Amino acid sequence: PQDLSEALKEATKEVHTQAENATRDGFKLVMASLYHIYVALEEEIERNKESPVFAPVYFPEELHRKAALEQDLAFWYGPRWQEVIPYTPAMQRYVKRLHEVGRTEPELLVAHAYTRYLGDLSGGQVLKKIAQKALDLPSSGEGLAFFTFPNIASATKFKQLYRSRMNSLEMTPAVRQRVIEEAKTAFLLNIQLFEELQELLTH
Repeated sequence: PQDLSEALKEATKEVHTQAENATRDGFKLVMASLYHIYVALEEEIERNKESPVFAPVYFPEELHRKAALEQDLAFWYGPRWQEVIPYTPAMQRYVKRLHEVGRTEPELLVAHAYTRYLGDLSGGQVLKKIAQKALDLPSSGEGLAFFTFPNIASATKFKQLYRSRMNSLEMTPAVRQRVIEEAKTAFLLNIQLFEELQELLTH
């Protein structure tokens, strides 16, 4: 395909089927996981927000997710969530890779921003309404903030604008190859993450 956007989609297809291997305690694990991941991702994004290899996909208001995961994590783990939430080896690895890329090879940062943001944006509605029912919650209205990007009205419109920005990114054939491989790496990290949360909730 032409677009780096189209190339990413294709690559993340033959890899978007794996791991169909996997309750409350589980949702709380995926929420805590996502928090540690977004803290590192968003930290690295800020550090590289003005560089030409990332500036085009810098959308701070539309996509930041740390604050929402914070509201949610306060509801799931309580007022002292920051002390109690877990931080496992698989979470640690995703976080380190995130830091390595942001520090050493920022041109690949777009790979992780895409996997995370566009993945969570279009998959949310599904991953939400679904697991939530099997969750049964009160009438309070907290805990699911992560699934709503308030500053985005049209998911469809935003994705189009986001993909076009990725396509505006000036890169070479070689760099394009690492961006795609890096996208594949992010899927592995996510896959292994769920794998570890499984060998955890079943022991």
